[PDB]
Amino acid sequence: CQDVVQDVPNVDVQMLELYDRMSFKDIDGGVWKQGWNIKYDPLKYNAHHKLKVFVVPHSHNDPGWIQTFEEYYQHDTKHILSNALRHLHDNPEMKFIWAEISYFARFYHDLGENKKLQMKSIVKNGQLEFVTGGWVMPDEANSHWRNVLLQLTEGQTWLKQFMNVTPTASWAIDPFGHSPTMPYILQKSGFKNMLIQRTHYSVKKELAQQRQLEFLWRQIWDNKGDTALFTHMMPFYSYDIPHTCGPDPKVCCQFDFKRMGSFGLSCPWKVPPRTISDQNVAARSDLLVDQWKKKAELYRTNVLLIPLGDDFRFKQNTEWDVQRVNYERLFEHINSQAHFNVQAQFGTLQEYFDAVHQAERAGQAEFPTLSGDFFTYADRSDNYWSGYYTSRPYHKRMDRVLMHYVRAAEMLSAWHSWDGMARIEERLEQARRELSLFQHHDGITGTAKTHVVVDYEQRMQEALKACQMVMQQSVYRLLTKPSIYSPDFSFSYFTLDDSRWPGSGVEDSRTTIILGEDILPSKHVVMHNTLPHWREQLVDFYVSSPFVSVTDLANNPVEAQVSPVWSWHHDTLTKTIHPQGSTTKYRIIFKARVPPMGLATYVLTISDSKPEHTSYASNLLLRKNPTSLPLGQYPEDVKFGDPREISLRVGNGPTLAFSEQGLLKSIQLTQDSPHVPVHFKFLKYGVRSHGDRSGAYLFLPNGPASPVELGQPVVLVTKGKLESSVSVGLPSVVHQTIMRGGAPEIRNLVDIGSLDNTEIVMRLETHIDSGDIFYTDLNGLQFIKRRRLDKLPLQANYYPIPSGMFIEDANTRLTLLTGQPLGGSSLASGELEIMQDRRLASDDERGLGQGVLDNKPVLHIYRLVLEKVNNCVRPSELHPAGYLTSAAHKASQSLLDPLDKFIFAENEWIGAQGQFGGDHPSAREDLDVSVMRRLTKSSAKTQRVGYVLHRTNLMQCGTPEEHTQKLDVCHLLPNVARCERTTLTFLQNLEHLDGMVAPEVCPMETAAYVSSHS
Ligand SMILES: *[C@@H]1[C@@H](N)[C@H](CO)[C@@H](O)[C@H](O)[C@@H]1O
Ligand SMILES: [Zn+2]
Repeated sequence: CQDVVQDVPNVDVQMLELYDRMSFKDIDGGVWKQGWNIKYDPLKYNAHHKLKVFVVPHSHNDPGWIQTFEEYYQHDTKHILSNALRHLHDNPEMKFIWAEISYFARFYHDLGENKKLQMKSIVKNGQLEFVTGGWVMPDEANSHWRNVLLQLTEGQTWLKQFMNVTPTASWAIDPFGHSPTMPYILQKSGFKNMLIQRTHYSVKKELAQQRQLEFLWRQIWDNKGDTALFTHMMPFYSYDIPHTCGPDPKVCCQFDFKRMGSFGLSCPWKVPPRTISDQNVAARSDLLVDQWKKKAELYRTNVLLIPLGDDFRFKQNTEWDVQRVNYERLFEHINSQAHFNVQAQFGTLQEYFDAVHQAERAGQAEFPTLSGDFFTYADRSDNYWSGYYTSRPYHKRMDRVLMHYVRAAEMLSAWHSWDGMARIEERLEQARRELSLFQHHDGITGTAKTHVVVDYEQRMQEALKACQMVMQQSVYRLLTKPSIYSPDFSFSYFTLDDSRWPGSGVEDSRTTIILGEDILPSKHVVMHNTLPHWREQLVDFYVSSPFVSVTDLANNPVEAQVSPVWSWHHDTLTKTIHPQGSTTKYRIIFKARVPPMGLATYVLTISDSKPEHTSYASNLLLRKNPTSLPLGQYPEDVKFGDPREISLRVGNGPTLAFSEQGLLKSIQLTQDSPHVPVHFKFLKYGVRSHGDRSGAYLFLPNGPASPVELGQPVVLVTKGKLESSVSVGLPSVVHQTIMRGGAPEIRNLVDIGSLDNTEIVMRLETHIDSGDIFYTDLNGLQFIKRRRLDKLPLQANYYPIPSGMFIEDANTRLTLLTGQPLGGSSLASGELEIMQDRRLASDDERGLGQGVLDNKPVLHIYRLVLEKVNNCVRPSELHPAGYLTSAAHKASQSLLDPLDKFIFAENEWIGAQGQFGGDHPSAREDLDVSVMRRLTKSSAKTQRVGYVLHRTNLMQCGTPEEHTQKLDVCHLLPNVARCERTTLTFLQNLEHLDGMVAPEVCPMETAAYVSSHS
């Protein structure tokens, strides 16, 4: 394995280093407003060195944005694809590229048998070429890598089955900035080339100046270069026709032949296109070839890419005719006139890349190496697109919940073949496709119209219910004696209990387990652990009595804690946000021990009084002028006090101190160690009254964030042997700190209400001497070094926080792990901050045509890890990556893939078993089974199961990693006949593995295996 810590890769372009050097000046460059007046040597071209030009027709189709998926399909996309089929069939020289398989699959399954055959034929002959072949063209900022891979796999599996093609060139023209997670996944999925568009206008200029727009994009830690994928960055402001022919959009617009005649479109530069004729073709070709030769100056080969398309183009037969016929007349003239030394024709994306690599192999070009990312994007002036890192945070949190439910449903159902009557495959395909659709760059981004967000939310809710149904059927099968198991595939054997989604303060929908001495004295509950190592996590359930004891199914007692059930309410008289105690339901809390990829059964039993192994939390309400606060049967009276500083410690874990406003102020790691200052604060950003307004995309704050008036908020302290918390009712946020014996859990119930033109930020203030350095993750896969730049505006120093962020000095690190993607920064030494929600009255003029005024309450979750790092082996000061510690990685896993909880639905579970997976290997802590998916239906003679293994890299801190077992996924299921390493989509066998053993992967590497079974 490569060492990803000690050796710094040597690349031509390192984006953090380039950012530190760049001036980011926003100068008027002339017709190319953000570049310069390009010159070329006309003698560059001659009969022996021609420019080869590929004009690549395309249509950008959003699977939800202004319309829903289904509205766009019926009004636009089905007509685009119907006209593509007819025009390409009729015109063999015409070409077209297609990205979004969600739409293509919808279209193809509505075709009659003869039209399916004609479609297969224009794909087989290469006229219609799929690019990327994902379900969508995903967001690259907020998306988890697991869901990027899921949607790629959904689209590519469909294309292999129905079109017998697997794209090797990727096309990503609209996401708002670009991540190196994409070449990471694409290069491990058979790709050879990718194309990107939305990068900072000042990056496009800097790379263009050096002809570094085409580069071998490697990962930031990759010293050897085997991760590298050839990348083409488009040079200009847009992918529309005015910005794709060359640098002068006034000229290029005249070659968008839809902008004349009866289509109702026009050129903003006020020179219309003209029909190409014998009379004008020389004059028109003079201007067009001059644009092409200017664009070709920015690249290193004599092969030029000219996209020809725009949003939902090629909808009408007449548009295909007007574009094709006028371009054919131009090609006929140019190719026939030696003085141009051009060969121009319609082409596809793969044809372009094939021709470039042929030029490279002929010695025309040696391409530069590049590492880094392309965040945060700006398309103009100070208009940085960091708003969408936070917009519609309810759905951003829902994405992470559904990610986990899909993983858990696929894994729990994978252990067996299912009869078709169980409809397992149907439910899992529905859930995979709804989650895949949401990865679209108007889905998870929060940039769609309100009614389209409602469609995404309804789809995801269906997907969650489908996963729940698969999971509970699977648990009943895995834990019922075979002598008894006789399933009804429609029946609910278990209900799922989820404490963190939507959250009881958001939707009070948790099931209360109703126990009674002389009716239902006990209930079985089951925990699932999707991670491939033993886990011992606190779990909670709602129960109808506080007098409840826990056992394992073998009747061994389990230590438990009972806490009241609290909810928070506005008082209209006092404006105070105050807690109310339930007199009817209580929380039972205990430690579940669950095998790797396994199940564990417990029993909850009622008694008439305090049982032997159940303790009761104390509750202190800190508020002047207390009113009484009853808790029904709960045996401990609430205590009252005036606001004051509080300290808590659970187990031998850290001691936390809180302010009289219930906000953290210090962490002490051990009895002996210093009280380390760590302050939580809430601030507000506003919007500019004059000049450019924030909206769903853009973050344009009116200066630094302002302190928020908290008043004298009500603080509730629940102190237990197993779990303690401090909760405070702040304006717009119920803020909780929860302690279970290690890194605290932070929960924010965020309700921005009617606070128009407000962004709520949560900030941490420390004395960590971080300077200008901080670290944020990319897609939950890797941590990238950031440098705060005072030469850029505040909004430019905001980055996506898809799963975590940290600051550190030589001695101390503070990491904040997230259960949802949000925008964040370190705007000063020792600080971290992360946006909670944003409510914007204005549109930001990027096409959505609305602000963000559809906010709803959301429960955000976090872990906060303070650690000493002076004994850790850290990368050198030049390394562009950072790595989590073991504790921070485990804390992230606790947020993203918690234990699943199941409540048995009926009164008696005949044949209940205690455990599943007790002899599953418990793998080393840096290894995950990111995916386990049965790939075959029950009718297949050879069953196939696919696994995606990911090995992260964790900082070595002198703590030797104790006894762990070798995980060979090929031997998890019996009767293995073959084990293959495959592409990550499972579509190509790369290696028939010695001994049917799936080897463990290297740090920072992801591998796919498929086991076949007789
Ligand atoms: C591409 C972009 N023009 C929009 C933002 O400006 C985007 O939200 C939408 O997906 C469109 O296709
Ligand atoms: Zn789009």
